[PDB]
Amino acid sequence: AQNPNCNIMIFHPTKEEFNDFDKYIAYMESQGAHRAGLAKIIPPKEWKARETYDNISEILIATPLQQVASGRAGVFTQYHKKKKAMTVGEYRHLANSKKYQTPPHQNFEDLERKYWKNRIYNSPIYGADISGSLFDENTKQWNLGHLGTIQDLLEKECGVVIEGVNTPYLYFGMWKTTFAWHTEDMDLYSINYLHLGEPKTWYVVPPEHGQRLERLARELFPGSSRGCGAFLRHKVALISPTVLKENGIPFNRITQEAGEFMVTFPYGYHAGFNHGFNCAEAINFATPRWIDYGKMASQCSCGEARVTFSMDAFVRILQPERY
Amino acid sequence: AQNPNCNIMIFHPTKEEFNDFDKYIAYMESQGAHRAGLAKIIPPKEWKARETYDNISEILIATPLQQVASGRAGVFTQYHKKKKAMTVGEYRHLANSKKYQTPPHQNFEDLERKYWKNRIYNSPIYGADISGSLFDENTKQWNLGHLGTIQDLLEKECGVVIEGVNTPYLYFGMWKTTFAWHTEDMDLYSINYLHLGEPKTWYVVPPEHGQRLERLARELFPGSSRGCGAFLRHKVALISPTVLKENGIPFNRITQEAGEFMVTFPYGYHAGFNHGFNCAEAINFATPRWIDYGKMASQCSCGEARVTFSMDAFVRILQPERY
Ligand SMILES: Cc1ccccc1S(N)(=O)=O
Ligand SMILES: Cc1ccccc1S(N)(=O)=O
Ligand SMILES: Cc1ccccc1S(N)(=O)=O
Ligand SMILES: Cc1ccccc1S(N)(=O)=O
Ligand SMILES: Cc1ccccc1S(N)(=O)=O
Ligand SMILES: Cc1ccccc1S(N)(=O)=O
Ligand SMILES: O=C(O)CNC(=O)C(=O)O
Ligand SMILES: O=C(O)CNC(=O)C(=O)O
Ligand code: NI
Ligand code: NI
Ligand SMILES: [Zn+2]
Ligand SMILES: [Zn+2]
Repeated sequence: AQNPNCNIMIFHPTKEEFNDFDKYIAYMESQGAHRAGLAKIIPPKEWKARETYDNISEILIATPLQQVASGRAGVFTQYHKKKKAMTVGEYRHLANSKKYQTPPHQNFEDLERKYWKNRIYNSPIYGADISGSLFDENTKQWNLGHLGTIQDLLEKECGVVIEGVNTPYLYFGMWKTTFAWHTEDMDLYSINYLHLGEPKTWYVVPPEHGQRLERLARELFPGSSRGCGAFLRHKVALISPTVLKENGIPFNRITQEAGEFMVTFPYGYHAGFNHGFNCAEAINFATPRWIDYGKMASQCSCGEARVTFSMDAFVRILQPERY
Repeated sequence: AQNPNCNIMIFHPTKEEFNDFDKYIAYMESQGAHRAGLAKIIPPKEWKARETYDNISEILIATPLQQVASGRAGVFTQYHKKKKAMTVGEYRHLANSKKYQTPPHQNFEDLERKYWKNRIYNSPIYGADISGSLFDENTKQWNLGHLGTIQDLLEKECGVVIEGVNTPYLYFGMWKTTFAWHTEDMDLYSINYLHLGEPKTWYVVPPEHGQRLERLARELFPGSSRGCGAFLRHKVALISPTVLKENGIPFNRITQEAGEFMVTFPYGYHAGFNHGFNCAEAINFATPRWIDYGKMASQCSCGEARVTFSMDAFVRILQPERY
């Protein structure tokens, strides 16, 4: 079996290899990439997402989210307090202000130490889940707004036609902005391109060990666990790498820089944080191997987790009992 | 000037001409097609939207709308009463039931007579505005889910990058289901493909005469007009061809059949009805010529008209005062 220790793999496709998205995902999996839950793809040097990022300041963040923490430094939840609308230009200025800017630090490791030591004592503002794309329409390869849809994948694999659409989201981040431990809706894949700015650090649990993280989460967030059988779907819980090591949870970490893609694989739990002002674009996608994971995916039914309209059809066809 | 009487033109592109969407729209306008407000495009015989429509019965209509009329036979409003969810298979069966099925009739003209005589005395159920597509992903030409986005058009023309996305909608219709007099959001173009089933009859006012229809509508719906300076944006008002002729409003009519595209042009008011069970797919799009119309488009501010999240950026950039 390939990649038995479930390490995060890094790929450097040639421009020829970069012409067929589906084929390259399948290639990565033939090398065992999916066992980690996360892979990095560095695009060929000839490729570009767009010409420049010079005219993006007028994009609106209609509902910036202030991420307020509760708990202890290595085990906490965050809730999202809605703030008034601001443009990306205004958001960038805020990110770079004395109150919110990245502190002096020696390297990625020093910054990681500072994040887990001090995250809970601040409430950074995140521009998340903004429907849109920054890929040039003329960018024909790995354009996250031009991928085959999950609805068409399900139709190709299972022969059923369903309603729903599948479009990218933009994420504007600043120092300490955080994504909580989660898998994707319906345990789909995701792909994430860091367009511009400071890095994003990722933590990931191998899909074959996801239930170990779930069991620890139930122990560490007992009230939340009693409230919902799938509360990690709420996307509010954080657990530090030190606490993961203390509890024997297998995981890996890697830092994504501007110009790089990350792919998360079905049922690969991930979490992380931004180093400073940045902009990422992400979308869910599927492959034939996803179907079995979609059939088995946990669901939140307590009402907290937001459901997209497109998720309805997934549950209806793949999980009719639970529907 | 081409097409000075503002007639609806019908186009028969060759398979070679069908390879460049933007170029063919520009060609149609060079022949004066836009002056009518509406054009028909019959695709080349070699083209197909998808292989078959055999497996569409499991699509869900989450919120079927019962279209209840008030007023007189030739001048009425309709409101949409929400019904419980049903599949397309269930909807088709309902459409074909004795209560809702198309009556015996001699031709399109006889059916049109019956529609305007009797529409208000029934309340047909419409499956409208369902996000999704029935184009095969392998259909590369005139695939309504693969068009250049309006956001990218605005960026190409004006140099500003904005948030927002632009995806198709499905419409499942039955006898007497009705679309009220309207122009598109931000006076955009629309394109509509009739995938399957019975015809759709369209009425259209030339864009250069749109204000004539507005003035008549203010006279015929006086309470609505007092409530909102752009109440046709509510998409609830119907006026018959007989009443249009009585009031000297220039208009044309045409019937769309399965396998045919219709394009509506900026500020071309249109209305119409379905002949029996059918399924259409539609999406808005833009061209360089649209920008001037978008800048001038009326807006509903009374709160009735539904606004998509994507419309925000259009108003913000093209109409900053009104924003
Ligand atoms: C093969 C190689 C080489 C250097 C770094 C990483 C890899 S990989 N693709 O992560 O196994
Ligand atoms: C950028 C480029 C250039 C030439 C051939 C192929 C590509 S790519 N990497 O497949 O988009
Ligand atoms: C113990 C250790 C050390 C470094 C990285 C990851 C681990 S573990 N085994 O995944 O908890
Ligand atoms: C030229 C032609 C011919 C027959 C019917 C319609 C037309 S058109 N394209 O509507 O002018
Ligand atoms: C269907 C077809 C076939 C051959 C060439 C071009 C086409 S089309 N009409 O441009 O999709
Ligand atoms: C009078 C008439 C007759 C047939 C179609 C259209 C009209 S008109 N002139 O558009 O109101
Ligand atoms: O970038 C973020 O803030 C979170 N992204 C993801 O969880 C993802 O791409 O799957
Ligand atoms: O088909 C309908 O019910 C209404 N369609 C439109 O108004 C359109 O395509 O612009
Ligand atoms: Ni994710
Ligand atoms: Ni319309
Ligand atoms: Zn829940
Ligand atoms: Zn209004």
